[PDB]
Amino acid sequence: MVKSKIYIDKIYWERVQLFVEGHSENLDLEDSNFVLRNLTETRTMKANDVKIDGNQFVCRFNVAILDNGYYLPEDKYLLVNEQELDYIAQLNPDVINDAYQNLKPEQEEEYNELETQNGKINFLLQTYLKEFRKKTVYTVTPEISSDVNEFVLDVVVTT
Repeated sequence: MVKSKIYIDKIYWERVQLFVEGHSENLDLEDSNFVLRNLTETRTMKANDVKIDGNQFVCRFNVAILDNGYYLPEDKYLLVNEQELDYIAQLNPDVINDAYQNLKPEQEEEYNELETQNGKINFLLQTYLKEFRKKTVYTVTPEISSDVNEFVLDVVVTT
């Protein structure tokens, strides 16, 4: 009934392993290839593992080694299923709700002063930020990139 689509249902980390759970609508995943692709499409990194159960998928990316034993480079990445077409993963609203349900008290107090839909969405996605310290700080934060109108992972490296 709906156009072929890929959705992200949940994002979480097990230390340096990034997991993305989701599902497709009107799209067989049997010959799918899930990748992170940067905004300019000059770099594509395949998932280290993909498990498919019917229309459900779970992707694992070992972010510490995706670049030939080094960490995923600083960039903005889309999650793409590369089949007959390239299907860019869409965020399921569940991800937004889960962020809201897990706000901490100080976060909740700041969130409650927000007045715009876009501000609320941006705030909630930013609570997913994951930071590694090795002093180099490596942060991975999801967002809706307004320019290309897509969910992305923003990877930023700081000293």
